Amino acid sequence: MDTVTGLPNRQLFCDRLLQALAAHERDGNPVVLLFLDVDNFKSINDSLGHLVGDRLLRATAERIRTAVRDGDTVARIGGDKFTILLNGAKDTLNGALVAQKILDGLAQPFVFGAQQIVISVSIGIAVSPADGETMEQLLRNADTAMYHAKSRGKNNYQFFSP
Repeated sequence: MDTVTGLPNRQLFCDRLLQALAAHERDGNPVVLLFLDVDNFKSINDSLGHLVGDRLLRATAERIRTAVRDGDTVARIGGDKFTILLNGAKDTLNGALVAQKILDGLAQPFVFGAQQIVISVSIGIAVSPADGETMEQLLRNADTAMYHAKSRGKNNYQFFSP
């Protein structure tokens, strides 16, 4: 597992995603991938030090889990990004309602001692199969949507556009 966050390894996430894509390919309960970026993490980690930085990453990972559904998988990547697998997103409007719940949870302050921390977040979303069939295509597409979102603002989300 990821020592910093306690989240599943990249390998386990990978295994989880492959299985979900095999199990859910119906338009009514598709696999949806969210790629989350803690936009201002570097400045925080630099200013406050890695001790606080790691604590923040772990608190962010847990809040993300509280906002997804039991059965979904969350894993860290690239230091300050998180790949979120929605294992059958029926009734979530292709993950949009999950992305909104995450943003609501992450908009709350992270208090470390007397230091209030507010992170800025950007989420890219990719829906199978329209946004990719393979896990690599889905992830890369959610990643692209993420950076697009980040370029246009903060505390936002957007779906990949073919």
